[PDB]
Amino acid sequence: TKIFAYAIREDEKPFLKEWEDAHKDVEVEYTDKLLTPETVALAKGADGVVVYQQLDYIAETLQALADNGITKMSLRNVGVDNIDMAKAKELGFQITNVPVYSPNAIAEHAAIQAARILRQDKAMDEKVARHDLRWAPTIGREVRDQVVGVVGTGHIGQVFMQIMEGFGAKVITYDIFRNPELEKKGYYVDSLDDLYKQADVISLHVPDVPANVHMINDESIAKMKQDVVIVNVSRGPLVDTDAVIRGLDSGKIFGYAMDVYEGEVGIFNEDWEGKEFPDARLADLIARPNVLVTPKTAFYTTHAVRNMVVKAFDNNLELVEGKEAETPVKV
Amino acid sequence: TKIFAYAIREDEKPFLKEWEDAHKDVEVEYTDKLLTPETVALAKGADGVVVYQQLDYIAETLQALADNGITKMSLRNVGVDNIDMAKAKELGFQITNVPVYSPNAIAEHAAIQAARILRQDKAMDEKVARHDLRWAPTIGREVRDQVVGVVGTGHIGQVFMQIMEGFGAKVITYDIFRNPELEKKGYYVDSLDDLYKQADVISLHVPDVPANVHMINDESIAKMKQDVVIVNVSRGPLVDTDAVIRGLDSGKIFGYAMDVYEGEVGIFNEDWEGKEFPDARLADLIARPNVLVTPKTAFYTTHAVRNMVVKAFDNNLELVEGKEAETPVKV
Repeated sequence: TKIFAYAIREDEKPFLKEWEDAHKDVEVEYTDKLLTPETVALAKGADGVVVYQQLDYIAETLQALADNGITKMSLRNVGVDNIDMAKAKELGFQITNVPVYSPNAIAEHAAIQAARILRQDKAMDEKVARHDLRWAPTIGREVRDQVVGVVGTGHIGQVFMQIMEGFGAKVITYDIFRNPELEKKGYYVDSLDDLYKQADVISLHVPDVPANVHMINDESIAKMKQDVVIVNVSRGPLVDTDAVIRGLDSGKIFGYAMDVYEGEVGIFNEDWEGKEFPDARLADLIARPNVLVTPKTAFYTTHAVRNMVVKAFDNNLELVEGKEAETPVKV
Repeated sequence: TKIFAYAIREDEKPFLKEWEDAHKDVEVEYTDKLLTPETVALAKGADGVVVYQQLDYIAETLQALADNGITKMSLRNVGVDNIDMAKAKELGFQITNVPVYSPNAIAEHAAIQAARILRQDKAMDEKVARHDLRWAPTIGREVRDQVVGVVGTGHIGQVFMQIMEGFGAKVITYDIFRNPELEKKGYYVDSLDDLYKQADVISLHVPDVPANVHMINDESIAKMKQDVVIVNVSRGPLVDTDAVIRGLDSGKIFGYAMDVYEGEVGIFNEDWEGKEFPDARLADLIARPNVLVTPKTAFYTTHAVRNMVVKAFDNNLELVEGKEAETPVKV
């Protein structure tokens, strides 16, 4: 039994070893290269492949794999949108993914960034790096003094609620779908506008379905509290970036933490150092003293990455052994 | 009744307003100037003064206060080492301070810095600032994946324990005088050596007493776990700075958060920007990617500052009205 992996990172190696040590009867080989029509031959002789990439799984690429005896493909990540599904089904592909790996990775990133914005930690760091070691007038706002509003009460939103309550903050929440247990405990406000009215901090944990696109805009920022702190580690399109920049410029919004950005595709996770930066608006946000930009790294922890590796291999071995996959994808 | 205050900052004004509104019978006036022999005159007519400064309260300054009818002095801060006590006693002075203002201020700073070092947030920020938006290989460590060791279980230590537990970390502690409830709950280890062997994160919440001088040193760091994260928002002298630098340089210590620094007095809380910096070791610590230096700002939050203002005014009013002051200083 053999499994070939693509796009393996240094940081994924320890977990690959851990899976190997637990499945000594299975041969595992890999490369750091992406899966293309040219790299498909590296899989020749394997029973299935483990992949992870933004580079599309094109028809050509799926054909190259089929031609090399591969019809079992297990993704380490969540999204299956860059796969030619027609071709895959044409070829009899069985595809799996890793939908869940660490809600805490994302919730912790949201909490840390929110707490830093409240503290004015970046303003302090910029002063200190320039050797202005005066603390005043860069005063912090304690997490425990805030009313924290959580938009979306799924797995990630609930871990964020737990972290904020650990700090002693008052936590309130809004979701169009009401978890009965959270409702019993009294976490839910009567409306989204009610959350905007009450919250000092707002963190988004909902999908960007059509109704949520640009939910953060001129009109909702005008409803929010003075000195509101906005956090978005969920999806780019949730936020009208120009509206948040107007809120920052006007002083209505105290700060903004963004791990996602409408316009991120082809920019985030690329090295622009020494090159001309593609997006002036993003470059400006990066440099603001009250904005924290990260390039969609909320997922990127060792707990998460271990689960992305181990779960994908487990699923791939399942396909190979004719066992029911744990987290199958619909092809 | 009249109370005159010195060295009033812009951030303290809101809380001085709040104290006034609750004590409409008292007249309050202030200056942003420090209290000196010549500014002492500003308090003539007042019954008490409210102060906060590093500039010594010399025999001349106390004499001049007494000459303007003031022998009742209320500090908004903690420290009383810059007071000429022999003269104060001679002049019949009554003095108060504010020893407690917000444990959370300090505990939250420790928790935020710790989380940041674990995440490698500063290394990511530096890449993003240079326009390298690739997340790998700057992988984060979740707080919930750590064993967090808390040295000192007084009020601050206990808030830090609460925050870290809210993240889902395992919390262990050490205190020479165990809190009975924490003891019940099994938090304590029997020796610092046990805490060092077990902890991924160590945060110091103990005073600067003789037995704790240079408690973090080459020997204790050799006992610590590989990739230990060290946090000190307590007192400079707890830590042998060069021993931490050696641990950082060897890669033993994953990162260090310091809000205090042996030999920081005269350097911290001064502006050296565009000027010559007096400490090359500190300049290097400020600029390391896995070190977060803050200039004794753990106290500096709106909750803390509000309490420094209000408790100072309360204590002065008590002196003035002949009541037993809440937190008097032995003169």
